[PDB]
Amino acid sequence: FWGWLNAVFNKVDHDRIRDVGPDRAASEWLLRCGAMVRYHGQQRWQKDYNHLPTGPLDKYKIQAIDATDSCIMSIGFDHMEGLQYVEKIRLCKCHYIEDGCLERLSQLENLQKSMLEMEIISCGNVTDKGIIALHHFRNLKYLFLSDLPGVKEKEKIVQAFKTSLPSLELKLDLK
Ligand SMILES: [Mg+2]
Repeated sequence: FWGWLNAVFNKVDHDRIRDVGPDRAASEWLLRCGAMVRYHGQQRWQKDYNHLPTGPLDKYKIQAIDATDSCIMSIGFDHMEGLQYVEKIRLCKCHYIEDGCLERLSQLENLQKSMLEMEIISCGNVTDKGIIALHHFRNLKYLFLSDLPGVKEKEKIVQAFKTSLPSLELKLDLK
């Protein structure tokens, strides 16, 4: 219904993966959902889906992800599985991101190593539960929560992190 496309765009094309390998596949899913990515090695952000590197075989790993105004959703997070090197993620004004998404991510082993830096800005459906789940990123050096109206017991988050990730810089920007 006037938006089935969301399912089409979030579909996971395991064939494509196995062909051109996870990072490439995940860059197509992302940019086609109005996200951007940045490969280890470059300063340029990939932002135009049609300009994606389609030659230099299998050298581009994904390192930072910017979902602003994006239409990604958890039925598609299988794209995030075989990603070895992701260090940054920014989620901002993404309507369909919420607690379930944050769980799924925070349970991706490959990401639990690689992640250093996360920001959740202005995503209305996320909550305290979703946030706390983020402790499983054992290497997370910094995490910015801003404009998250679904988050209530802030202070209690600050504690959980204080204990389970003692040296995480934890910028807050909450009501
Ligand atoms: Mg966008």
